Order: sequence, then C-alpha cells, then structure tokens
Amino acid sequence: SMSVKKPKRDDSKDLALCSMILTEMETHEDAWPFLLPVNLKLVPGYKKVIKKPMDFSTIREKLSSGQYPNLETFALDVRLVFDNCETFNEDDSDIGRAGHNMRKYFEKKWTDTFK
Repeated sequence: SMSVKKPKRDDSKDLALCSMILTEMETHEDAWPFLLPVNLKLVPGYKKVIKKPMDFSTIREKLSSGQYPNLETFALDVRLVFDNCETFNEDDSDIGRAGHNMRKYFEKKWTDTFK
C-alpha cells in the first residue's frame, strides 16, 4: 500500500534471460509448427476458431520492440502458443505431440531461470 513496499526484486536481467529462453525454444527440433504465424488463408478453420493467434517469430518481434511490460506477459504469449496448439490439433498427431513437448521444455527453463 502507499509508502509500504515489499523488497525490490532485481528485474534488470529479465529482458536478456527471456531472449535466451526464446532462442532455445527457436532452435529445438520440435519448434517447426511454431516458428511462423499459421497461414490463415490456407488453413481452414484457424481464423474463426483461434481468437488470438501467436507464434515464436511474433513473440520475438514483441520482445525486441519493448512490447512486453514484464516477464509474466511474455510467459502468457508463450503459453498461448501451446494452448492454441491444443485447441486445434489432436494429442496423437505430430503437431499435437510437438506442442506438449515444447510446453514441457518451456516450463522447465522458466522455473530453473526465475523460481
């Protein structure tokens, strides 16, 4: 409350650490369904069904241009990529599996880096 603050967590390395995580996600072999925006002209159903499309290249651009106010907003877009994947793809598909694997990978780097 007013004039009463918890001690100040050092957030000065967050930008760089999120960038490193994203790099590791970009270079994982199962990243291929997630590198670029889904083509909304060529994938029937995507536009109508998926309200908030997200992919790694779009996250990379938001990061580089100061569009994430804090590390939580960045984690929300990453998660959104996998939540979208789950919404549109059967668990027992190459893309469905890729999604589950990438999410597991992300959540571990996230915990090890920040918790």
